[PDB]
Amino acid sequence: MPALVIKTNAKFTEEEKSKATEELGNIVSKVLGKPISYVMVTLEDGVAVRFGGSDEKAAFMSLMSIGNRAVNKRASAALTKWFTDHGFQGDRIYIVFNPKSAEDWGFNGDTF
Amino acid sequence: SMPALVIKTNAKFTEEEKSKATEELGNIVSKVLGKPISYVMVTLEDGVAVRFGGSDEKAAFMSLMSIGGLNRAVNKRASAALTKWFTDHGFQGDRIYIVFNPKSAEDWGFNGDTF
Amino acid sequence: SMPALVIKTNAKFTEEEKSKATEELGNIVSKVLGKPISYVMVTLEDGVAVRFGGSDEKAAFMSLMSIGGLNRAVNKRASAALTKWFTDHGFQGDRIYIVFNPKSAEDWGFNGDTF
Repeated sequence: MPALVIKTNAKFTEEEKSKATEELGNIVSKVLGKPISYVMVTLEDGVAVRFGGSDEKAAFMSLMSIGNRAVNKRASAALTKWFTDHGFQGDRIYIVFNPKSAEDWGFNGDTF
Repeated sequence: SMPALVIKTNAKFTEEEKSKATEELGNIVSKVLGKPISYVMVTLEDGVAVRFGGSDEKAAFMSLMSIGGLNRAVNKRASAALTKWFTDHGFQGDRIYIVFNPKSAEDWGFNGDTF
Repeated sequence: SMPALVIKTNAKFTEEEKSKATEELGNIVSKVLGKPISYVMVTLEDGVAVRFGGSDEKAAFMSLMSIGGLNRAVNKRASAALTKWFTDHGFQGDRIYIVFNPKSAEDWGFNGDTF
């Protein structure tokens, strides 16, 4: 099951945040080959961000999935496109990939 | 060697409710991990936009980091005890997400020094 | 080789204090890590419920991610330099908790591409 954690200094409305987690979650499902059921998306807006010395609009992202280099390039491009289509500049978008193991994952009070 | 629990959720808590939660969740981590009750760092972020399984219904994402001390047996006990806290406080156990991140001694800092 | 610093704290900052803080803390990361400020990313979330050592007194949790470039030798200088900022800005040094998490080149993304 993949997880996407997003921090940004942009301010979103509740409607914008709800739509965003839906669209970004659907992007993760398509690129990663998992059903939408397994996708967890977290969005924290209005956090103080400084990237390259500037506090201009920016976004930081971490993607955790239970089990590569090929997919990460594809994931990087698809997630960035959403932000560039919503007022962001592609050089202010930052993604970190952290794949994890089954025993290090919990759900419904049990591991895998 | 103090473990850390980082919690993000879309539920809305009052200030008193957040205060009780960090104490209770922290005490749970300490008991299961065999660490003293005090020696535990807990972070709780409420009111964050969360979507799990397509739904933005009440959900919680958690990361538990400990320098070692996270084998498969302990993780199952911690997952169960933490989930019990959430199911006892209005959550559904299938909306609770836990990640375990074992780490190294040189990769952990406290009081300006690593271990 | 861009570094990333993620900060959670229960202290309350004005917008100006947060703005000064991301600049000062970022410059520290650039200094300790030997990288230019152009490649440095800093995120600061204040007013999060934090309990460290049983107390909800002012405390801070930090994660520092760098593509390699993190031996224990740097980790101690980074831990000390980062802690000094907090002890100089109203925090107690034994309430400051830092995680170092080096990641691999294939595990890092920017501008739609990995390294």
